[PDB]
Amino acid sequence: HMNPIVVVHGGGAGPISKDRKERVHQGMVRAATVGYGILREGGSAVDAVEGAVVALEDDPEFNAGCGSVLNTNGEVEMDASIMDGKDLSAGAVSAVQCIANPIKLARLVMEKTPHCFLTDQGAAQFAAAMGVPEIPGEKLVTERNKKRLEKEKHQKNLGTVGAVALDCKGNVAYATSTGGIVNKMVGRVGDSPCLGAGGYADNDIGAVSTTGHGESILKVNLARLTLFHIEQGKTVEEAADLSLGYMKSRVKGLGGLIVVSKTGDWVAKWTSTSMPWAAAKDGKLHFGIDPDDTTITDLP
Amino acid sequence: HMNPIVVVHGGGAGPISKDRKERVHQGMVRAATVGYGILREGGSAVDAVEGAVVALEDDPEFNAGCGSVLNTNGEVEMDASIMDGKDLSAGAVSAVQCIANPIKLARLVMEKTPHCFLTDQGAAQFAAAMGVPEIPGEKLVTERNKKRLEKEKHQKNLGTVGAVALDCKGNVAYATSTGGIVNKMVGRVGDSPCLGAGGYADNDIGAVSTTGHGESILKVNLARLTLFHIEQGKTVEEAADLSLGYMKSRVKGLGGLIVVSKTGDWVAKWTSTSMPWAAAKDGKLHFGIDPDDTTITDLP
Ligand code: NA
Ligand code: NA
Repeated sequence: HMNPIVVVHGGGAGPISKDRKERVHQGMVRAATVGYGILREGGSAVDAVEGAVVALEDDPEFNAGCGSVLNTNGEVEMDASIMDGKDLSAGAVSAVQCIANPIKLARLVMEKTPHCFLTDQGAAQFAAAMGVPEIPGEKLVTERNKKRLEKEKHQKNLGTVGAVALDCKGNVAYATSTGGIVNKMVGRVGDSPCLGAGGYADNDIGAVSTTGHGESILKVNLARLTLFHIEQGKTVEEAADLSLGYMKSRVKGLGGLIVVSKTGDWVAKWTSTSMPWAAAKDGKLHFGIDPDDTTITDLP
Repeated sequence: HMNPIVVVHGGGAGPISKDRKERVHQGMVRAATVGYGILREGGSAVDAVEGAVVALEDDPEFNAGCGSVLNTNGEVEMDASIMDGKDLSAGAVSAVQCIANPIKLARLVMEKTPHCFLTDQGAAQFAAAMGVPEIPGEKLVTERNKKRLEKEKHQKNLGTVGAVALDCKGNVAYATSTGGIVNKMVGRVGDSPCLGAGGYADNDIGAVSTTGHGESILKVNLARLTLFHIEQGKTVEEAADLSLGYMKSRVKGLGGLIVVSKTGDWVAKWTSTSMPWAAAKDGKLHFGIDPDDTTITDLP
C-alpha cells in the first residue's frame, strides 16, 4: 500500500496583501489537516478532497461557498466538480445558488444520479429532493466582495480552491470549487465544473486541480493536458511547467495547478504571481504563497 | 492554399427505422451541402460548421433545436458549442429553452462576450439581450418526442448533431448541438457544450465533433483525446480507433465521431451500430449510415 498525500490550493492570481496573509496561511493548513485526517484514518481519496474543499468553502476568505465573489447583479453564483480515478466517476454543478457547499452536491450528483453534471434550476431541484438546506443570499455575501464589485463598475487574488489526493489503496481524486469572477455576466460558467479543465483524476496516471482565468484553462484543457505530459514520460514538475507553458504562450493565460502522480510524487506550480497551497504527507506539512517561501512543519 | 472540406454527423446510436432512412439522408445531404456551399465562396470554417448545424437544428428529424428530446418534465432544454481552431476561441450554451438556434447562441458567446460558457436562465437572458427570438416552447416539441417520453415513463437512435471543417485558409472549426437524452433530469448538461468532450478544434492539429453516451464522452474527454493520438502521428483513422475503443474499454461507452486534420485528411468512425454522416470534398459528396455501406455522388 501507498503513503497518503493531500495537496490543496487557493487562488492562482495576484499578490496577497500583508493583511490577509495570516488568514490565508491558516485556511490552507485547516484544509490540508482535514484531508490528511480522513487519509490518516483509512478513508477514501474522494472523501479527503471533498473534506478539504468543504473547509475552504466555509472559510469566508476563499472564493468558494461563503465569500464567493459577486456576479453583475451582486449575486453569488458557484460551480464545482469532483472525480474518482478508479472508473472515472465524476460530479459537477454550475451557477448554483443559495447553498453553503456546492462540492457536496457535486458529490451527490456523482453517486445519486445517472448524470455527471447538473446546472442552475435543475441542480437546485436536485438539492431540494436530497434535503440540502436553502440559506439566504446574504449568508454568502461579504463586505470585502460587496466593495470589490461596486468598485469594479466604473492585481487581485479571489481564492478559487481545489484539492487532490492519493489514498492507501492507490486511488486518486480531485475537487475544485469557485464563486467565479468579479462582475461576471449572469450564468457565466468557468473551468471549475468542467472535467479535464478545472481538474482530472485517473488511477493509471494521477490527479490535477487547476486555478486561473477559467476561459484560458477551458481553451487548453489544462488538467488533462498536464496528465498527457505525465504519460509522455515527464515528471510532475516537468508536466506542470509545460502545460502551464502552453497556456501562457497559446492563450496568454496565467495561473496554477497542483498534481499527485499515481506513484506519490506531488508538485504545486504557478505562472501567476502567487498561489496559496498546502501539502500533507509523511507526517509533515508543506506550505507556500510566493515562490521559494515554502515552510515545513511536522503534523499532528 | 488548402482545399476546403466539411464533415457532418447525426447520432451514433441504435438501428435507424426504414421509414426514416431517406429522411435522415435528406437531412445529412442538406447540412453538408449548406456547409460546403459556404466554404466554396471562401467562407471561414467557423461560418461553415455553424450553417451546417443550423440546418440540423431547423430539421425536426434530429435531436437539436426543433426535434429535441423532452426532459423528465415535458420540456426542451438544449446544449450547443463551437470553436475556432486559430486562436482557440470558443462559445457555448447549456440548458437553453424556447430559442430556435442554440448554435447561433453559442457563436454570440464566442463573438460578443469575454466568456466561453453561458447557462440556463443566464443564457436566455443574454439571448433576449441580443434580439434572439423568444419563441413558443411547444414549437420545438414534435409528436414523436412526446411518445418516447411516455414509453420511457411507462438502446435507441437519438440523432445528436455536429460538423467539422477545414477552410481555404487552413482554419479548422467544430460545432455540436443537442437536446440530450430522453427523460433526463432537469438541468442536465452532457458532453456537447463542453470543450474537449463534445468537440475540439485546433489549427495545429485539426477538429473533431462527437456523439453517443454524453456522460461517457465527458468522463474520457473524447474529442481532445482523439487529437492527442494525431499529435503522436497516428493517422486520423487509427486515432479515432484508439479514442473510441478506450471510451469503450474504460467506461463502457459507445459513441462515434467525425475528424479532419490540418492536412485535410478525414474520417467518420463509430462503435455503436449506426451513425449517419456526410462529407464534402473536391466537389464530391459522401454519405453513409452503416459501416461497409458508403455512397459517393457528384455535388455540382
Ligand atoms: Na469560502
Ligand atoms: Na432538429
